[PDB]
Amino acid sequence: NHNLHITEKLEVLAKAYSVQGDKWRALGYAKAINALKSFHKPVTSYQEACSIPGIGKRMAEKIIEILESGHLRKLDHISESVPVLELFSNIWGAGTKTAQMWYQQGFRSLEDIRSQASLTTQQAIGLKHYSDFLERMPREEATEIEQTVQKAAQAFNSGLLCVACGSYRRGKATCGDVDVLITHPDGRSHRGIFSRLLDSLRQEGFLTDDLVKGETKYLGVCRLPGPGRRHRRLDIIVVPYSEFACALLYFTGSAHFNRSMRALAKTKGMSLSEHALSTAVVRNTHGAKVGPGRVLPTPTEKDVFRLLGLPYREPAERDW
DNA sequence: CGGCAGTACTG
DNA sequence: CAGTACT
DNA sequence: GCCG
Ligand SMILES: [Mg+2]
Ligand code: NA
Ligand code: NA
Ligand code: NA
Ligand code: NA
Repeated sequence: NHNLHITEKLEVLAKAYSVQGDKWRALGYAKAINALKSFHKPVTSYQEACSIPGIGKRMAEKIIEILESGHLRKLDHISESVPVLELFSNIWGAGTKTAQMWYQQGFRSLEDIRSQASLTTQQAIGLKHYSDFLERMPREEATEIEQTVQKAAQAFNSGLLCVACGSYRRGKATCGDVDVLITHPDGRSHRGIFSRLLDSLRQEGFLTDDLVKGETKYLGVCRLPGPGRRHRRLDIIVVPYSEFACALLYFTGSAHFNRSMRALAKTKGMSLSEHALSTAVVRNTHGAKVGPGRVLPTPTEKDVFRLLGLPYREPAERDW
């Protein structure tokens, strides 16, 4: 990154807007920051600033203040609440609205939350694992977790296919969590497996707590056996084989990659989700779907790219 | 002016 | 529903 | 915040 001296300070403002609930402005900042992180050359002129897609006048104005002054004055006026709101919204299950409410109620520390806050079931689990859930794990450990799930799944039905997606499949050296996709080529045998699979994973103590237990998605907490192990977040999704490619594409991400691909699909009169790529999507002036299109056949990830007019990108080059 | 991705889950 | 979360 |  040729512009750390710029993006480092912009990340601070971005985070501030984010934890305070100003999501669209934070989005703008996030996008400008990626753009600036990707520019070969350091940004040396306002005129060059506006050159970058994702940098407007307001953003160029700021980047010149830093290159001239070495600082950004707006940093000095960020509300004193922001570190506390960040502290609180790093509890899994608590977002900006809950953090703001706890702040308004006078809470300032996790000890305050522990002793005085009303916590949802999910938030109590998040609090219990506060430090662990902020740690990334070695990808070698994500491998062990994926293998644990696969062996438990295969025990019931040999034919079940299990794949660790997310940052793991994008090849990263560390992973925030483990994202396992499960399906079955027969197109039928995936149904109703969660009961048995999850019960199997609790049997000898691997699954330690459940956060979400839906018909298609599980989000929870696991810990491998032995000493020196931390609790890790584990997501599992079970999908029909006909949706495998789009589920794989969604679950591999990155998030910003997914949002860019879906935005592209919308421009082309199409819609892309975890379930399918659809064409002839009828929308309103609000950008929202009011009429459903036709599902297009997408046997492989490459097919999704092709139908969108894009060259195929391996998971490693989706790390946006 | 107004979208900024599209979806699942919780209570 | 609003909130939070997933990529 | 940015952009069509
Ligand atoms: Mg992940
Ligand atoms: Na620009
Ligand atoms: Na949170
Ligand atoms: Na009190
Ligand atoms: Na995940």
